[PDB]
Amino acid sequence: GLMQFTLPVRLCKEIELFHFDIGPFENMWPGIFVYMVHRSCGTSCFELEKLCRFIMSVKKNYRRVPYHNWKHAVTVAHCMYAILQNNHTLFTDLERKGLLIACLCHDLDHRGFSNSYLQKFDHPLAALYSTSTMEQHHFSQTVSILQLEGHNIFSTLSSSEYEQVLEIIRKAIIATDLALYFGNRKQLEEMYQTGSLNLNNQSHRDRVIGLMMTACDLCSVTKLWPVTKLTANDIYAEFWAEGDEMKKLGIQPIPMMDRDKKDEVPQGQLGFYNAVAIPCYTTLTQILPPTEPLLKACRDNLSQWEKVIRGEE
Ligand SMILES: Cc1cnc(C[S@@](=O)c2nc3ccc4ncsc4c3[nH]2)c(C)c1OC(C)C
Ligand SMILES: [Mg+2]
Ligand SMILES: [Zn+2]
Repeated sequence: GLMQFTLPVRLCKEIELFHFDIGPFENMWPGIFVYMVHRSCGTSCFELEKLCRFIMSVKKNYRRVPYHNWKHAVTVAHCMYAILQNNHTLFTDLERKGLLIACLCHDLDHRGFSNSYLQKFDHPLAALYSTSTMEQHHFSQTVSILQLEGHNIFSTLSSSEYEQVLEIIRKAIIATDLALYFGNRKQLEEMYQTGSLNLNNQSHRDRVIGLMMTACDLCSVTKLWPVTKLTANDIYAEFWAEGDEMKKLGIQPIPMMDRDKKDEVPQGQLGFYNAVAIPCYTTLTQILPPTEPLLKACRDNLSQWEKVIRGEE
């Protein structure tokens, strides 16, 4: 109860910033997450024995893939922590509890392959879940881990609070299906511009939580340039392996996944920042003004990718 987690001074300071990198020491990531839960939620939100056993089961159910791994889970949870801390009064106690856990769990048991590859492969998960295939798997895995003896971190919530937090987590994890992001941001863009956006409207909150999840999930593009660039290597290592597996099924992959088109990466990154990243953090910065540093970081990184094309790096 009186047991805080405490980080070294550089981490204590930098963890509060949107662009914090969690570092290469895996054995500190659990404590970094607990630290974030304690400051974001309170030292009473979770029984420490049950939270620590939840964190270690979640870690075990992430695989050794180049990008969609345990480090990504903790990184995405840190971005969410930064959003919640800079927007203190806007979120309920249940939402703060649920969203950090949703981020930690959002890619549980990822295999390093897109929904599209599962469908073309004819993977069993694609028969069980026709859309948001991996994302429904991730939520399924989250529920399974919550139901292990000793792993129910939500046990001290009332019946209705428990149903509300699982519903927050489910929507939050489904929203990380990027195929749903485009329509979600268009709607939010319309509602903000016509003035109809209303954070007391549950269907509006859902949409805003949806965009926060996309923003945390894409946060690789909001780091300092050297983190952004080195993370892109891991992203393309998964994508190119998937492209290799498409070719094995006798399907030419899209250029994004074809390692034979490495050359076009800088131009592909431009389209991505223009089509997805910038619109995302722009609409988020309109709805949640204190998240502006993410939009500034993203634009800085667009400019770094522009310089790569121009041969300046
Ligand atoms: C953070 C991040 C960084 N990079 C990417 C890849 S996106 O930049 C991209 N789009 C294209 C289109 C054509 C193309 N030809 C050769 S590489 C390449 C591309 N890379 C994604 C998808 C990303 O987000 C995924 C995690 C969804
Ligand atoms: Mg995912
Ligand atoms: Zn993710």
